[PDB]
Amino acid sequence: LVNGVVRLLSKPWDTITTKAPEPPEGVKYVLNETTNWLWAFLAREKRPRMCSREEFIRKVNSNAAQWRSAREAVEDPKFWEMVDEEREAHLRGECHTCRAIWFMWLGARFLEFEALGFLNEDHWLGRKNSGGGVEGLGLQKLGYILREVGTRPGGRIYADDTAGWDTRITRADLENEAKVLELLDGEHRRLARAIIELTYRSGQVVTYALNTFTNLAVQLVRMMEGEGVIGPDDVEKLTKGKGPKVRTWLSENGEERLSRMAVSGDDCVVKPLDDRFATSLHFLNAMSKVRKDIQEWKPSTGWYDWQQVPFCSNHFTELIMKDGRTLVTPCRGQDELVGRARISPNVRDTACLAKSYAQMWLLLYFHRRDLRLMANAICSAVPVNWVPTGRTTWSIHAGGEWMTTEDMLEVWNRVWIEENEWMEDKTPVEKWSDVPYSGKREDIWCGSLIGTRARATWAENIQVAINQVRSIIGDEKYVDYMSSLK
Ligand SMILES: [Ca+2]
Ligand SMILES: [Zn+2]
Ligand SMILES: [Zn+2]
Repeated sequence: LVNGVVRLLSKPWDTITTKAPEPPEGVKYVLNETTNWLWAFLAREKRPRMCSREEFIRKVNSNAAQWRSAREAVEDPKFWEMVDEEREAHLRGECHTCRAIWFMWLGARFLEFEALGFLNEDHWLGRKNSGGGVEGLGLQKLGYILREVGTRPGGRIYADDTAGWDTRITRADLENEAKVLELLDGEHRRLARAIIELTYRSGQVVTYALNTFTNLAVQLVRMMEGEGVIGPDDVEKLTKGKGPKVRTWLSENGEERLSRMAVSGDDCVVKPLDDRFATSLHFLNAMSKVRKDIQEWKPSTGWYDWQQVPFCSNHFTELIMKDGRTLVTPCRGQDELVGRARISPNVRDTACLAKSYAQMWLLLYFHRRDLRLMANAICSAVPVNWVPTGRTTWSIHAGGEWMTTEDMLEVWNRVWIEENEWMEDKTPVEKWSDVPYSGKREDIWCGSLIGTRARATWAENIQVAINQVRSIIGDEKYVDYMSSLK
């Protein structure tokens, strides 16, 4: 279905549209070392813990992306009676779950959160703990990280994708992930072991942590090869004496090297010491981590400008505000931005989903002329008192600040200035007119319709369109935000 709100307020946009082989002995050895070093590094400060039923109820109630039959199920105590029976089933080491098909699916989601949730809840893949990870950072934060990684001297910036990542995960990758168990004791260990020994037959949040983990490991190996610690001769069997060299390199260099990566699941950006990384393909290919859209043995190509590197479906740009201060903001093609908002998965939400998109754009894509205007139109056409609901966060696991009834300039201020640790001057912005746009020709390159007549005619007749949507949804309180523009 189409969102009839995002649709009607965008007239100009109407007429647009059996593998992974197990690794060889040498590759298996270096990956073992690497993943041993990396678990130890991730465990150096934090202590694993079990997550409570109270934390789960709380994580279900908040914006976690039939989200609400889960909220009803949790308040049902007969759900927890079942969870108690299956938890007991698997402190033994047995498992048979994982109208009551909904309890069984959700229960499994709790048991897994209880046993392995600490990874995400205590931010084991947050940048501070993992060096190369970015867990918990929204799109306001990521481009600043790309600009740090990009700041490190060396080669080009590489951002290669694995071709179908999830199908390239090997039993060796699974074994290295399962070393988390060694970190745990007692009841926790047994509960986690029941979870893990289920893959062998997660849980998108556990999956994300484990994907990030493994990709971090993969990138460290590729870097090791790039730097000539290992090579083509070590693939089948590691040459004598190189074992200790690999451990020494992990030990003295692992942490600096991690700070030259931004890794989010299967997505990564690496700035190596030099461009030997481009031909460093022997361990990568032997790990089954074959790059997407390029012949197996053809050197990688990277970027010079951190501002054109794609990461998490976006590139990132420096923006200079009227007061001379510089933001770093996400940007992506605008057709895909509107296209997604036009998609509906009930008039209340759709209107409430349309409003989350709008408010998302005002937070993240305010620098795009058409999205600022289109966002204010939506916010003008949807009742002020309607809470934004629905999914707008698409496969990035952090964000959601736009899911408020609070004034969006207030939240813009809190995220871009107050809570921006790359904003030295904390003086607030008082008007939307002082919140910067892209350059005009940049806006156009990323799909702006500005300068065309189809959008000329929408921009000037916008109030007619807003009024039309006010009619359909009906007799409600509406505020006019169109005067924040100009
Ligand atoms: Ca990528
Ligand atoms: Zn079970
Ligand atoms: Zn752009």
